[PDB]
Order: sequence, then C-alpha cells, then structure tokens
Amino acid sequence: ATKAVAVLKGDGPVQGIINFEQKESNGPVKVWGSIKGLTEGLHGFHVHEFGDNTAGATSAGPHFNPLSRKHGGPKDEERHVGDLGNVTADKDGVADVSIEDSVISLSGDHAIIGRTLVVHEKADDLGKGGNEESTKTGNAGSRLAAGVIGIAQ
Amino acid sequence: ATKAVAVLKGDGPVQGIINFEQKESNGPVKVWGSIKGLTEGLHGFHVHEFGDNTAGATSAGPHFNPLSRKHGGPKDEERHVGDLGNVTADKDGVADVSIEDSVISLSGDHAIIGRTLVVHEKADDLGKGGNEESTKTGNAGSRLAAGVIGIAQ
Ligand SMILES: [Cu+]
Ligand SMILES: [Cu+]
Ligand SMILES: [Zn+2]
Ligand SMILES: [Zn+2]
Repeated sequence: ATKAVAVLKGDGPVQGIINFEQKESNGPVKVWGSIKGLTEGLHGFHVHEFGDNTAGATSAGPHFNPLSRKHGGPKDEERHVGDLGNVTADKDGVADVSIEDSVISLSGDHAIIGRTLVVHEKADDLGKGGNEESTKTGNAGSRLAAGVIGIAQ
Repeated sequence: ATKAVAVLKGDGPVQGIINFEQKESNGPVKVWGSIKGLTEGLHGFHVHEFGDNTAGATSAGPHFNPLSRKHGGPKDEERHVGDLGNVTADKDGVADVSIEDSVISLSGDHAIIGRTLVVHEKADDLGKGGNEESTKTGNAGSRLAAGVIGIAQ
C-alpha cells in the first residue's frame, strides 16, 4: 500500500493530522484523522494545487484541477480532483475525518503528493450556490489551516 | 521547468524558505533561498525520506536513500540521494543557500517532492568522519528545522 500525511496548521487554533492510505494505485484513497479548533458544523475540505506555504495557505493556489473542470462535490463527475467536499466538526470543535475518494490518488502524474490540504472557514456548497464562485470554490470562505501532503510510511 | 519549495520551521528560531527549480527532467536542480536563526558555521542539509511532519523533523525518517548507498557529500559518487551537504550561516546566523545538484530530481519515481528538507545543528562531515555514524548521518546532530517539499507555481 501507499500512504501520505498532512499536518494542518494556520494562524488561528485550527490544527490536525490527516492520513491518506491507498491500498492499490488504481484504488480509492482513504482519508482520516482529527482536526480540532473548528467551529461546529461543515467546513470545506480540498486539495489545492501548490505545496507552497510561503504566504501561508494563500500561496497554495486554487483547487487542484488537472482535468480543467468546474467545482463540484466529491460525488459529482463534474468536479475538481481536489474536491473532497466537507468535513464536520462536533460540538467540541473536533472533526473526526473519515472520507473515501476514488478520484484523488497518491501516485501518478495527477498525485496529490506535494500539494496542499486546506480546511476552510465555511461549508462547501458543492457547486449548488447559483453563482460563479460556487462553481470555482464552493463558497467555502477563508483558509483556516493547511498542510503540504507528504509521503508517509 | 518544474518548481518546488520548502518552508523550514521547527521548535526554535531556525526558519527559512528554500526553492527548487529543474529546467529539464534529466537536468540538474537549482536549490536556493535563505535560512535564519542558525549558529555561525556549517549545518548539515538533507532531504529525508518521509514528508511526515507529525513529530516535526523527527518523523521524516532517515536521509532519502532509494539506491541503498552510504552517506556522503553531494559531490561524492557514494551518497544518499538526499545528501545536499552543508549550508553556511554567517555571523548574523543567516545562511544564503545556492546549490546545484544533479542527483536529486523533482520528477520520476525517486522525486524528492513530498519528502522533507531538514537543516541540522552541526556540520555534516560528508561521510569522512571515520565512524559508523558518519556513513549514516554525517554526524550532523539534531534536526533544527524542516519542511515538506511541495510543488510550486
Ligand atoms: Cu480549499
Ligand atoms: Cu538530515
Ligand atoms: Zn473545487
Ligand atoms: Zn546521507
């Protein structure tokens, strides 16, 4: 199997460790971990194009989009590769993340290795907001914490 | 061209930004930037295998060594792929980094993308120390700051 990890950090209290596991290179990627310090409810959760934290999460660029599609939810065919949807924080501000995605990969020329995982201020509307921003960013708001996705064992 | 970047941070004052650029996939990588907060003198500078920052630099594992060789300096045939030698801090604690290397790559199956760049407390003896530790780590001592190597624009 192949594995990766991202340590999420930002200017505020939001932080966590997200693990990626891919049993087979043709297979789904399991994404799991704990993010704390979040407001209760939904938060946009995306892989952004660049593993560049020189200006914090801002320098990460847009959602990772090698197929040049519009923004969607992870279940949509029309989505960015980076569109992992939302994660949900409980009443104590903890998101016990558990996602399985068949579009992202840890290998190949479209790998998310070396790119940036971002958790956002607000819910990702999954492209259903009826404006141009919805089909670009999902209206998820600011970037609360980010981490470069690294090779793990 | 292919570009990457690592933002070095740690538990102490040591921090910096190191850029990577590779014009051709079978050509050299230019490595440049700045590191501050260092003691004056030589500091070991390596790519470690894993981009796992969950325990800071400690979780990055050993020097990246896909070809199973002994530790050396960058200009030695016998070296780890990750062996980038020493950077030099001036009297103000600032190391201005300007390296060209033809062993590391930003692409291919042994790419350093998603792995960890680490700056160390002591000089790297470049494998010439004449003890077991020399041919493993170069006696570079503790890891002062580290960053996962990410894809840059
Ligand atoms: Cu995002
Ligand atoms: Cu090292
Ligand atoms: Zn998107
Ligand atoms: Zn080495």
